[PDB]
Parts: sequence; structure tokens; C-alpha cells
Amino acid sequence: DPSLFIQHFAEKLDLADKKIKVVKDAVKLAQRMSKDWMFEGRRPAGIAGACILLACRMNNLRRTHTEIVAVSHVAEETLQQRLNEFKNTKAAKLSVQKFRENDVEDGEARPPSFVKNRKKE
DNA sequence: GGAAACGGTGCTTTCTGGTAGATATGGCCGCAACCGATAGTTTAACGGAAACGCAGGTGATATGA
Repeated sequence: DPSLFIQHFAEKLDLADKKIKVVKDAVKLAQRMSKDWMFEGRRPAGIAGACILLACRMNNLRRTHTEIVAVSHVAEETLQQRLNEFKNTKAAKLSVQKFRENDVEDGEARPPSFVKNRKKE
């Protein structure tokens, strides 16, 4: 599961005393994105890297793509693809701000896997 | 009624030469024993065959990387 990867990445990055908060927020991000269907058939190191990036953002701490792709085996373009995908989810730009909002429900999930075919038709 | 004198020769005896076995000493011939050597296992440990697993000549279905 992604929990092991985020723990190892946080341990190897050694960001600050905030490691626990970063890992806990990354767990919540990974769980929410999994409930949004954005994890089936996809790389564990990619979800872990993106969840840490989002957790760091929620914790107001800055990091370069080069450090998160040093611990994770996935390429920078994969992190950016997943970041943009997260940003297109239901109410993302309306909930990605401060105060850690309680919105966790799935609603209707519309991943690229079938939506690319819906666009092609 | 018989024993004493002594002639007959049957039966026996050593001096000896014969028969011929015996062996202290001797010289060959070859058995009993040792130190010697050739051949033996099966494995140190890794050199070997047979035993062993992934590639490359197409194709190419998915949706992520």
C-alpha cells in the first residue's frame, strides 16, 4: 500500500519536524484520490510522490521536483500529469486552500481511462 | 643185584671273517622372510558434459509511463 512508500520517502527526504503532519496529510490525500478511483492499475511510487507534494503544499512548505523524483522512481512529467489530474477533480480549486476541509465523498468519478474514449467518439 | 670204567656222538661253544647298516663331516640346491615398489580408493576443488533458462525474426490487444 502507498503508506509504506510515503513513510520511506519522508524518512529519506528529512524535510523538517513536520514529517508526521506531511505523512498524515499524504495518507488522507492518497485515501481521497483512491475513493476518487485515481489509483486502480497505477504506480505506488507515483501516488506517494504526488500525495507528498500536495501534503507539503497544504503545510505551506516548498520543495523542488528534483528532490521528490530522487526518492520516487517515476519521472517528473508523471508527477506533473498526476498533479494536473488532481487539479481537474470535482471542486479541487474550490477546496485545495487552507483549513483542511472535510469533503471526502466520491460524487461521480470521471477518470481519463474511459473519458478519452468518450472524447474520441 | 648194581655201579663204576669210559667209548659213542649228539649238541654246543668262541674265534673270526662276513654281511652291510650307520653317520661326522661335507657341498651342493632352494625355502622362508624382509624391505621394497607398483597399483589401489575417493576426494581437495574446480575442469568437464550434459543439463538448464532467456533471448530474437515477426506481430500488437489494452491505459499508463
